[PDB]
Amino acid sequence: GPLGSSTIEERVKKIVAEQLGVKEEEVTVEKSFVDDLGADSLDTVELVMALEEEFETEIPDEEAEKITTVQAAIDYVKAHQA
Repeated sequence: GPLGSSTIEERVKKIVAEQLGVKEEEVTVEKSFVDDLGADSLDTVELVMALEEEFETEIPDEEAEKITTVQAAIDYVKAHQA
């Protein structure tokens, strides 16, 4: 966002864009990491870790299995903040 302001949504979308090597603009909330954004097994392992670091949160491996979309990653991060 302007002058370094950024929402949880924008921060998830930037981390996903960086990790999966796609335009921030192709990272919409409806997107599947695997089916839409071409994440392989290693991409997903590293993406979990990049989200954990950005948001200073622990995503347990079995929660991480269910986070199949950009929307789920936003809702998980928002829930472990509020």
